[PDB]
Amino acid sequence: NWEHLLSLKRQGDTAKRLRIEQDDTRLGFEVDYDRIIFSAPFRSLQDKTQVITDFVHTRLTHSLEVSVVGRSLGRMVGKKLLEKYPHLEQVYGYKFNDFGAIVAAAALAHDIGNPPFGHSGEKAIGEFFKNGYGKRYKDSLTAKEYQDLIKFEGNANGFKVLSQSKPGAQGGLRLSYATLGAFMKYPKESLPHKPSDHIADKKYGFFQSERALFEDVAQELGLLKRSTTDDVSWSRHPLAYLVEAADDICYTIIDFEDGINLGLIPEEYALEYMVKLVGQTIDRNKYNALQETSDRVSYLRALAIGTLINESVDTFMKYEEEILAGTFDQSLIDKSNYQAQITDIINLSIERIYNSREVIEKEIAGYEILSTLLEARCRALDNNDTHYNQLIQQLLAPSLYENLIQICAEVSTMTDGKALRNYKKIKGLD
Amino acid sequence: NANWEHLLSLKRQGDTAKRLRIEQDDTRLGFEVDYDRIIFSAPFRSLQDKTQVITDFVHTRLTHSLEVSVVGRSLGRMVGKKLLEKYPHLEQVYGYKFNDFGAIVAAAALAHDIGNPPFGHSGEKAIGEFFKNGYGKRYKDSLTAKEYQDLIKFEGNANGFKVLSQSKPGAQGGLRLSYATLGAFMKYPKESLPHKPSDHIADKKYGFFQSERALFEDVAQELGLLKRSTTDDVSWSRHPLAYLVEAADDICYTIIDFEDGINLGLIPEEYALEYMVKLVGQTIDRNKYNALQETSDRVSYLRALAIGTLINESVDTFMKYEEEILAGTFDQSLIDKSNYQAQITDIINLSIERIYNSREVIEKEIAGYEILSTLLEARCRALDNNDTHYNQLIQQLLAPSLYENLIQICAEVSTMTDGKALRNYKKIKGL
Ligand SMILES: [Mn+2]
Ligand SMILES: [Mn+2]
Repeated sequence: NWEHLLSLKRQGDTAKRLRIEQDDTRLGFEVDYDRIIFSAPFRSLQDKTQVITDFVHTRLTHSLEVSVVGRSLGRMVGKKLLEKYPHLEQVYGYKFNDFGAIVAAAALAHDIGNPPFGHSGEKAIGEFFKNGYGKRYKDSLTAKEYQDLIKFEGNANGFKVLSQSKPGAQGGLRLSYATLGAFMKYPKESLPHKPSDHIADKKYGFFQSERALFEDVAQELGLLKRSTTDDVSWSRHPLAYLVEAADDICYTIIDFEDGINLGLIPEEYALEYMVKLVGQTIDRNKYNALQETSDRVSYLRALAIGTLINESVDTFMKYEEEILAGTFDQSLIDKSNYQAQITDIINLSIERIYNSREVIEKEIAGYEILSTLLEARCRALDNNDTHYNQLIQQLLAPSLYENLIQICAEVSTMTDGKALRNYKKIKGLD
Repeated sequence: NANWEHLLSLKRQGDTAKRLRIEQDDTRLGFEVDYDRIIFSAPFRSLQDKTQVITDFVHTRLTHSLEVSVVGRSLGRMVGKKLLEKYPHLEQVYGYKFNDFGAIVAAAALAHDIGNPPFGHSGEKAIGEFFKNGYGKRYKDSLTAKEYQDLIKFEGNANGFKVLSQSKPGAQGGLRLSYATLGAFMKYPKESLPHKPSDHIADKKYGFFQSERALFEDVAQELGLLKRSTTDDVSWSRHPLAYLVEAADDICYTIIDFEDGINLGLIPEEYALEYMVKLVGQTIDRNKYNALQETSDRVSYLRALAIGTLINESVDTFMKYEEEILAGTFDQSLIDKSNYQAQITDIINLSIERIYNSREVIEKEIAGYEILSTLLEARCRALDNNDTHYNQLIQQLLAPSLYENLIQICAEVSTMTDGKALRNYKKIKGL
């Protein structure tokens, strides 16, 4: 039921929270958004770079733009869901802005747990425990606990960041269970690894240390079981599809916009790649009167995102029943009529942005930086008596699995600067 | 009308007797020795640390000068062989050989950038701006109209001529290049005034400072260059070989600026074949081109071919208008008559839009104005009050007739490496 998928429950609650009795000015889904804005992990995205270190393409702005596109998807789908299921409003008190707030909040947080240097940074963490120093702990861990480490996922670390208990602060940000369900693109544990080619099975979404929490979330939401073994898996909260579409749309279109502004993509290619996405709404005469490259391409970007938002709303509603029953197999953007153009855009970005010498140089440097910090923390964990390892603990961080996963969580959330600075000190270089 | 027997003079400054070509040792031929004198000279060596517009560390003025001198040697060899067919007595009676023309063009071309200030034509303009509106405006009423014009329109070509010929104690005549080489060096045989008397390319700039006028008068008289004016404002018709030095330079900066910009990313690689297909298609091996897997290899194949095409045509243009050049009645450059002027123009235009107006280049030239002004001001203030403790410090640091002093300060600031210039500038400024 959509009634259960829209849970306002917060972790530790002993009583049901009913939608009809909420204060409109203090609606739990919108409180969630505010809690994220003011959280220290979201603020740290100011000093985190998406791919190009130009200092004006942060992960903060990306997260903001994804949440704006999310609220728009949530509002429009919300309005149509309330027309399809009128009891949801007339009896339970839901409003279309509710679905915008849930999608907006989970999208705002989607990037929050990811390590620096993108996918290279996840792979360096994993390689540290698969083949580097962290190999030694394998025999002291369960198969799923070790799999958390060798296949470290920033999505799962995001879930940990949002919900981690600390003294005086149990339950992290304590977001609504609907918001956490809309956050979880991959509602499975680290094993079994990729049991199918379903998008929800391409990674996993929570570490073992958050397993008990997501169990409580999935039971409250009423997510459909995808496993009846001790390897737990569930079908995605419907709104998670909208969070994913917001991110899909922004990375595809805005990465391209960035590449052109940066010079990595010749501006001559702008209209060729965008014409199908914008061709019926573009005011060509206004496009030609624009005098700056950055204005022409942001005009194209707004047209394309508009096109892809309207279509994604319509794809969600064409497949809503399948999504509610956990039988939908793809992403919304996979069903797009512009799939081929989207793929050409993404491939051009891989060729001209992600495989440029500057980006490659950053990732190679990232591997050493993270590998160094992980070894410094893990040796300090093994022999915490020596003077050097007392110092290492005071500089970076003032059960074995709980310890190792916390070290990954902490190295992962370090800003680009502090990582490079602490790495520089450990290696002596300035 | 000029005579090829006098235009090929082996005279060096101060010579008391004539140098006949027949009497030369071919192992120590005057024109070839000119090339070595340049290679080994301090001003040429300093081009190692003098960057062009782009500072990739592998785009130097030494490489440009080298490649211009190579293309120049080819131009002069091929024209030289055709000139000896037309005028056989030059070999039968005077003993000239076609490699002589190759050597003259090659030595003049090699030296053509030797006197330019750093930072391009922006460097020249920073110096002029200094004397036109900066601290150096104060000298206007103590200089002649033409001494002041030398300064406010300071010209790297004219500074070049000074570098090659400047007398010093124990070194009369500078490098003492052959007069034929000095004649081919001089793309603009005129004084600083009058400014742009005509639209001829030879009238666009000027070629020698007042301090060097008497010197070029000697060169022009010996070569027998044709007097283009006798109004007390001296100018001559260009030595014919000067058109080839110019053509070699024109060819290289047109094609190799394009290549460089493609390699640096500033010009999409697609434009390479698009602007160059007319210039290469009669000579390109398509099979070879489509096998080359690296962009740098493809565009340098195209560049080698485009340059070959333009050398061959430039030789033809010279030989066609040879009699008009000898009469001083040829009004254009060799490249202005090329049948690829449409293609050359589009190349030059794209290079300007994507390279010369790129943000990196604009930035380097703006900082150059500040670096050159600061050095010129420290030098001129030290000249004006040599008595203060500071100006005596400045004198020990930067340099251990009023017009001669000012032009020498200009020559010295202009010939500084980018390293010494920036380091000395930073020192003056406390950085
Ligand atoms: Mn994202
Ligand atoms: Mn040149």
